Amino acid sequence: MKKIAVLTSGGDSPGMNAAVRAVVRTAIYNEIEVYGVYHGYQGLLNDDIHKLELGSVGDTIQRGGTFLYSARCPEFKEQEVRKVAIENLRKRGIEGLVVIGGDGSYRGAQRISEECKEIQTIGIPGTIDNDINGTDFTIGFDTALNTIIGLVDKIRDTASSHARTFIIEAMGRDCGDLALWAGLSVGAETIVVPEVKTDIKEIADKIEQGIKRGKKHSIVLVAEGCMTAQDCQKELSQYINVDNRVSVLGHVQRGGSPTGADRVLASRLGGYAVDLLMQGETAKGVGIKNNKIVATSFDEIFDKFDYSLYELANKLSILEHH
Amino acid sequence: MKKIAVLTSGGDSPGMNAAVRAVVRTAIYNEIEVYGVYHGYQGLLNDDIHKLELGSVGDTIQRGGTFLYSARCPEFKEQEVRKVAIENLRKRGIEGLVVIGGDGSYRGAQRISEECKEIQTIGIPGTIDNDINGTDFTIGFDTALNTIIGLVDKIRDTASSHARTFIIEAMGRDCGDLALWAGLSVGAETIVVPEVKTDIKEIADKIEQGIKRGKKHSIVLVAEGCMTAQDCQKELSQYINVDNRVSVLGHVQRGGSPTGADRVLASRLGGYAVDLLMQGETAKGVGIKNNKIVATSFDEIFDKFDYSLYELANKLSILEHH
Ligand SMILES: O=P(O)(O)OC[C@H]1O[C@](O)(CO)[C@@H](O)[C@@H]1O
Ligand SMILES: O=P(O)(O)OC[C@H]1O[C@](O)(CO)[C@@H](O)[C@@H]1O
Repeated sequence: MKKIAVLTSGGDSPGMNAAVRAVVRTAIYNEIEVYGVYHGYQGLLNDDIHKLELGSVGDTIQRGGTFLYSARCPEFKEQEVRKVAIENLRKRGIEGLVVIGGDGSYRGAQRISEECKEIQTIGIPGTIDNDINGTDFTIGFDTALNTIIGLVDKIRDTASSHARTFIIEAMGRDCGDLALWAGLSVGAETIVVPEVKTDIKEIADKIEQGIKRGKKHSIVLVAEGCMTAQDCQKELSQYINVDNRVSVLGHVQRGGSPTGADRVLASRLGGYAVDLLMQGETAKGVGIKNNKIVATSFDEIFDKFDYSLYELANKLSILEHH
Repeated sequence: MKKIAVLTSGGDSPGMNAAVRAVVRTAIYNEIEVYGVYHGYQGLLNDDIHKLELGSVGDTIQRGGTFLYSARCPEFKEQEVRKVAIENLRKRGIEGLVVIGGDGSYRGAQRISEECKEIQTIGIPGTIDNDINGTDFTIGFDTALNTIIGLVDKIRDTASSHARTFIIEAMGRDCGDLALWAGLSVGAETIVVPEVKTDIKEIADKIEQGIKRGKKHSIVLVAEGCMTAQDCQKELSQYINVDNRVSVLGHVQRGGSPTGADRVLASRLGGYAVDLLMQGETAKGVGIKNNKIVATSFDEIFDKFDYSLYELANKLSILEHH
């Protein structure tokens, strides 16, 4: 294991730079040469592959985004395209590849380990959405959670001034974790998530009852994987007329300096990926499960919602009580 | 279990209000009357005990500090003093007491459960220092971690401009967790913690070697439980002369709006404390252990440092490499 490469694929998340930094610094500590692959899997195809030195990752732990960049590569599904990637790695004597990203990213890394005997691959879970198996939390979730909390805490100021209900759309793709964690954190009176049956009438009834009880406005926090905020607004309006606004938080949730949890998790996972490569392992995604750093085969990963936490959030809502 | 009381004791931490809110809202959800005790155990003695309603905890989840206040009560060590406290609870028909704070707080709650058959007690771990058993993380740690990261990220700007080394003192009482997590997070080149043998000469040697290698300045992050920053500075100066400054971060680390991790953990623990009281349990501190919500007897609590994480942080330091 003398030479490794690292790339970031899929949507960027805060903490991906800390993960790259830990792969780089851990590899160099162990006298392994490290190559950066730029623009994700597109980099493998275009041969945008460059040796990194210790200084290449200075001034990065605190930075959001990915300094390696990410670009989509749907053509990686063709075995002939993959052969070109493999040869661009093998031309340089690369023996291990670390991929930081989501499921897609892991599928490419699974193909590479299957199609090149001489390359081991390891995946590190990077996404704001918390939707990757093999880990309880993904790199970027904590940061995005705190981004949403900050934004909604601001919205709450204006909601309170005007007794204005807000219907706020959070990211998460098909996962409700961001909406659940953030909604509990901001005291959202209603949280709409794809993992729970949607009953707009019920939500309207709760809101109307609140008003009867002198709760004049509320926050509805809506996971995009369920519906759009604008759809929620339209559906509610069938049942009740309240003074409301829609907010779509958008790509702000993807950015920013990573929190401590993300910088530490990213660092732990990046160093462990390098350790796994040295130990001769392949085709595994790393993670933290029950507060332990673990590795899971891509098979088992491919082949989480905390209903108890959702129950709690509802108990804490004054609308559940009214 | 018809009537419960709640108090905050020991140093305040961000998230204590979210914990009080969850105890209040969970109790009222279960048709239990809740009483706030103000100024910690002093409140029990002065009978500063007032019924809370649902609205008493509005506008609190996001707020730092404790709205119940905290005040020291070393006289609680006298059994005659404790009898007055118990009677102020029993006069009102209180059957359960939730204490949010540290070890001290838990010692009082242990005495109360021993000395009053009719009162069950449960402790919730609230401290920035992460130094309470029965939990992997305390309420406030995540917030304080992110406070330190923000402060040191700023210091790093000025350090970089001037090639100035900073020796920064973090809180934590006798626990190095804050310094470790924050130090890894900011790329501190040296972290000084009470759990590891202190070798100032060694640290000086690493710094001097860095300079030889063109690393002109660094950050030393020092847990107060080891030594003061000013002591570290003085001891280093025996061995090397560098252009340096000392920063003591201080009580800023205690304040601020809690992060999502703290608001969610506080909420989970507050609701679980109420559940334990309903279930007939006593003399237990709650926590999260291996990502599961648990309860531990005060005995077992009274009767954690991640050396692997420390090892990683050192591997990531360019000074460890130079
Ligand atoms: O960056 P894009 O292509 O707009 O995709 C948006 C999606 O990406 C994510 O931000 C990250 O996977 C999702 O939360 C969101 O559904
Ligand atoms: O608030 P005080 O009495 O100055 O005590 C400071 C101590 O309290 C804590 O802030 C919280 O326990 C410690 O980190 C610190 O050593």
